[PDB]
Amino acid sequence: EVETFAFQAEIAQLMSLIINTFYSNKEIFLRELISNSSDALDKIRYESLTDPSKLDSGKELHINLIPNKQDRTLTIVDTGIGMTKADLINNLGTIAKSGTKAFMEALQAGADISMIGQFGVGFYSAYLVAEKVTVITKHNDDEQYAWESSAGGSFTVRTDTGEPMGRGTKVILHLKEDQTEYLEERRIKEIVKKHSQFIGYPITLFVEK
Ligand SMILES: O=C(c1ccc(O)cc1)N1CCOCC1
Ligand SMILES: [Mg+2]
Repeated sequence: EVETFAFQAEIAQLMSLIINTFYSNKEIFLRELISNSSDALDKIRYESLTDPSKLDSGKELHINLIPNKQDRTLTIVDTGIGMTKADLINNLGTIAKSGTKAFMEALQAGADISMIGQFGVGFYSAYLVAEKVTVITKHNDDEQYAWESSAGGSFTVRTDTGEPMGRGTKVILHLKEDQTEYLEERRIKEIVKKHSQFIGYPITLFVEK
């Protein structure tokens, strides 16, 4: 049971702009994804302060970065609050329509693609490096879903029967052939140190055999 959905026109436009604009500073995608993860983790931590049972789906609050050169994927896993199916369909928890309007106006006026996170649509910077993005997520109030999109104006949602996550969000970046630098340990470490120094959760970079 796979459901296919059209992006809102303004979100298809943002994705196209991201894909088609010449812009060399692509490494900011990782900062934006880690930032989203940090915000998701903040959310569950806040809930947990008045209801400890909120962490029954897992107490550890962290971010893992998992490169796989065989599959040409980079995976960003967090144990944050996760997303319900509704929030996944509603632009992965963002106010993407108004965010994209503001970002576009900022760009027309001299901002650049690196400032995307100030407009609350940083998720979509994944498409600077990924030909396809898969998002697996689990929220305490819903089941585990997989969202997926190779852009082109549509995404799919299905119940995920894969490995259960407990709680949180996993973003799997199926990288463009020319973007495999972001599987290399030294490159990922450099990006993290440069851009994510003040993220208040452990970020563990996995190594490959
Ligand atoms: O799970 C996520 C999430 C995590 C990481 C991403 O890259 C995108 C969404 N979110 C739900 C809580 O509100 C923030 C978004
Ligand atoms: Mg913020």
